[PDB]
Amino acid sequence: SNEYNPPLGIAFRLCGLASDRVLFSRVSPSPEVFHHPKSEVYPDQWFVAIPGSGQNAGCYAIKSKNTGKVLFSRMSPDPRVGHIDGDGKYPDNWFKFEAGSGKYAGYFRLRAVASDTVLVSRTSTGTDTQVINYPATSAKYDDQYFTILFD
Ligand SMILES: OC[C@H]1O[C@@H](O[C@H]2[C@H](O)[C@@H](O)[C@@H](O)O[C@@H]2CO)[C@H](O)[C@@H](O)[C@H]1O
Ligand SMILES: OC[C@H]1O[C@@H](O[C@H]2[C@H](O)[C@@H](O)[C@@H](O)O[C@@H]2CO)[C@H](O)[C@@H](O)[C@H]1O
Ligand SMILES: OC[C@H]1O[C@@H](O[C@H]2[C@H](O)[C@@H](O)[C@@H](O)O[C@@H]2CO)[C@H](O)[C@@H](O)[C@H]1O
Repeated sequence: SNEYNPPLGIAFRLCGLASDRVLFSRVSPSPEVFHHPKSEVYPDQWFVAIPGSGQNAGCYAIKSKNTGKVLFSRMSPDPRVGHIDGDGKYPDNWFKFEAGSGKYAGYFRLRAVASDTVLVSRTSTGTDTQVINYPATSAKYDDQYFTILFD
């Protein structure tokens, strides 16, 4: 239940509900993977969805149009959230977009099934831990919800 399907063949930004910031992937400067206020649109904020197959049917890899890298989410090693080359070669590259309901209609969590984690974008901690992950089979918070933007 609760599968969300992003559009294919069009780039999008991923904006956090709690943070009003969009994810990004760049090779420089550091940090390479972080988030940015949504009012400022930059080339590192654009991603496409790569459909999965087999046990990953209904999941997607999140591929940067800016670096070519896909996002990952894992419990260890550090860093727990980042990016890596390819088109989803590793299990922790495969996300179920887990559809929200109620106040979260329109939004989804980004659940890395293989690591049992969800992505987080928040402003309630210092910058070193504003973009991170959290166990997926645990409490839900607004900072785990994202939506797709085309501007
Ligand atoms: O889309 C991300 C933009 O980030 C801007 O740099 C940020 C940086 O990420 C942050 O760590 C801090 O230093 O503030 C910077 C300025 O807002 C880049 O300037 C911009 O080009 C984008 O990469
Ligand atoms: O999908 C990500 C994979 O990352 C691999 O670790 C990388 C690490 O992220 C990077 O910083 C550098 O140290 O190279 C490592 C090896 O490619 C993990 O080994 C793999 O299991 C995935 O998590
Ligand atoms: O949705 C993420 C939640 O994170 C919780 O904070 C964690 C934090 O991420 C971790 O680094 C460590 O400090 O443990 C904290 C408590 O589990 C927040 O409590 C919650 O509000 C969300 O932000």
